[PDB]
Amino acid sequence: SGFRKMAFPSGKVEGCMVQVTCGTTTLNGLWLDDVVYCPRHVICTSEDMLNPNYEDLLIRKSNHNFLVQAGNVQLRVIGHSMQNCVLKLKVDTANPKTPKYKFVRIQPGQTFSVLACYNGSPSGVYQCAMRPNFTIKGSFLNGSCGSVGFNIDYDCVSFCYMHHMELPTGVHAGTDLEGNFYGPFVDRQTAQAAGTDTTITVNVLAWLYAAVINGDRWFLNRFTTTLNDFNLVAMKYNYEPLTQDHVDILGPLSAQTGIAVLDMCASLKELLQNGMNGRTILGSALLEDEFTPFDVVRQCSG
Amino acid sequence: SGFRKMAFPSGKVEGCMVQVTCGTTTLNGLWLDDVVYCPRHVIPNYEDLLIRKSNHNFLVQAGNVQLRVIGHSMQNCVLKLKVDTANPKTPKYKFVRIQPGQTFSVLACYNGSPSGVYQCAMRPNFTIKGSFLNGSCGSVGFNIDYDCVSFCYMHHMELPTGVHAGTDLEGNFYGPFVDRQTAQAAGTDTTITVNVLAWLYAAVINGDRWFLNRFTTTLNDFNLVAMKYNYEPLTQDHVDILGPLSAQTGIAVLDMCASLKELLQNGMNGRTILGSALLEDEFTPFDVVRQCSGVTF
Ligand SMILES: CN1CCc2ccc(Cl)cc2[C@@H]1C(=O)Nc1cncc2ccccc12
Ligand SMILES: [Cl-]
Repeated sequence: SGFRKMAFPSGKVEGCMVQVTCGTTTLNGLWLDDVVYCPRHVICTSEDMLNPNYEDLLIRKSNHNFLVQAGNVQLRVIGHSMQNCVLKLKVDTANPKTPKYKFVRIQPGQTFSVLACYNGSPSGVYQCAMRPNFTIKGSFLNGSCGSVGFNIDYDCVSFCYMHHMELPTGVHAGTDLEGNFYGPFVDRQTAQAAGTDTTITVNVLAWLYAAVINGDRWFLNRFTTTLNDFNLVAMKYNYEPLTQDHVDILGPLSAQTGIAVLDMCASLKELLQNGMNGRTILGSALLEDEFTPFDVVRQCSG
Repeated sequence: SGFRKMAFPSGKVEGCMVQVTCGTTTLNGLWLDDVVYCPRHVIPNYEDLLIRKSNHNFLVQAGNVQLRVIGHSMQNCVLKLKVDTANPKTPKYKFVRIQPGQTFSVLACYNGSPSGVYQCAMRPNFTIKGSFLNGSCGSVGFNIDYDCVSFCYMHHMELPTGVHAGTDLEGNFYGPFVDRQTAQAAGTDTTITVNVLAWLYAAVINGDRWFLNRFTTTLNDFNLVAMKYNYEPLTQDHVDILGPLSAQTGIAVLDMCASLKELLQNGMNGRTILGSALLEDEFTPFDVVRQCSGVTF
């Protein structure tokens, strides 16, 4: 029993965290095999942040301009290339701690663990979700650039996020490990704003199923709903539209608890109308949306 | 910016997780140097049950490597299994017993394999509100102090309310619990007052000031109110511990206490503090400083 916000064990990722210095800028890199991946904004100066030409800045750099530190060991850069917003630094040593890994691009609503690092040193691990507006609500200070998001399903680390910047609202923007940003963001100091955030409906329903599995049924009702009627109500509370794919994804949890997805949708509709009335669901007074259907099954079974 | 429930990097502890099998029971062990520590319930008169066991009855597995047991001893509710091989991945470590209100990271394991890491606090009732299924017994709680892992918890059991009970690494239980299937209940829980205040300072640091007021309070008046809401008494030591956060935000500890006093009597009124509609009590004053300054391990 119990439901906690749970992160994947960070060990396999800690073994890949290095410090990358270019000029005055110092951030984190991901050392996998003989490549160190880091945000390309490490090559930017003070006046090269509003409108930087990264191809122009990178052509002026040599291998010895990039200082890479793995613990107390200075790694030798033997090549450099840029792939979208990520800088790939070829090094003369393959990381012996390189785990089995994949580069995966995630969709909004997906969750992942973040190993927050400063100067190539891991300081903390937390779980978070890709928000529907493509931002993440992380805990990041200056120097956290290059910190990574991942999932460790089985023995393979799926890298899905590299932290790049903080938006004016305190939310964070970054890229997949191929340098492609999530959302309409660019790696420049220009006026950028996160789109209006919405609640990840499929995740709230999954978390309501997790509560049913843990013996919490106070919120259940005798009603069901059509998918269209649920979406008309959900939209009014800034909830993401629930698609047929989401209903199908919730199938195993529906079978395990005996509560049809559209029946749980009716509980959610009612919670949205009434609030909690001093009650909590899984120790929370708000509807939690950062647990996917896959997370609920994993935590409530193995 | 941002405030998350953050755990210590679990890497140093992952290298120590092994699987311990005795008869039909399989749980986790902590392999430090040439000793594997695990709950004694893996084997009730525990001295009588242990005297009937031989070294070869305990199967210890480190990944796909069987560790041979060369000795066994019991220290309170922990079984110490002497192994032939010293763990090469043994970090710098200490065994520390924590106080209720202190936080730590839990590396949940099933069959000697780490599956998740989460942060939690030792409740004032000595239980942890964890997340554990069958096979999690032997999972450990820890803090990281520079490069030294302070082991503070070993998971033993789940109470009927879904909360958890365990011991320090010397086998001494946290709370009035015993390691057997019997009628055991967690005491009435209380809110960790010093941690709520620290989390209110973390909210101020993140730009959340709606709950601040012009008022202050005496420590005695605050404790008379806090006792009415099932909050732990705030001591002078707590006030002193909150000193750096008070200096950093310019809000005196007793001034923040009057904000907590108004929050207890009046509620949040549809508002949230750090994305929460409840007062969070599982972040200590040190956790807030560490997360709002950036300490690395
Ligand atoms: C240092 N510069 C600032 C401007 C800028 C502009 C564009 C880009 Cl692509 C990156 C940056 C980085 C940055 O945002 N760093 C940060 C990343 N995450 C949390 C931060 C918390 C506070 C301060 C900076 C943070
Ligand atoms: Cl995805």
